[PDB]
Amino acid sequence: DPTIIIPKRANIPTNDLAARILRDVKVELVYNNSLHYVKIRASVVLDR
Amino acid sequence: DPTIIIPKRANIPTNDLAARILRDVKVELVYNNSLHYVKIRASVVLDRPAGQSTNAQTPMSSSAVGV
Repeated sequence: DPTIIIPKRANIPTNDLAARILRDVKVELVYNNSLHYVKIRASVVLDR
Repeated sequence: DPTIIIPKRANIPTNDLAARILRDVKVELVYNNSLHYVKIRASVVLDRPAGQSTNAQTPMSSSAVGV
């Protein structure tokens, strides 16, 4: 599942507040991979 | 407090008794003054003022060295 995290006012350095900038927001994603190759393997064993 | 002073018969000149007039009654008062002008010194803080002094003693009202 995607996740999102935001910093609270108690962590923003006073330098940013003077410049009015919010940084360090983070997001997470996972990509859906396609298929490119397939390799079968088998063995015809006979009962005894 | 307002004061009122009245003289004494022994302190009145003989001339005034003939004229039948009293003098030298004195009164004092204090007036109360209204307000006409006012001044203000506002201030504005922009971001996170620095931490204040941690002193927790009663402020001494005078310097020890005066002699």
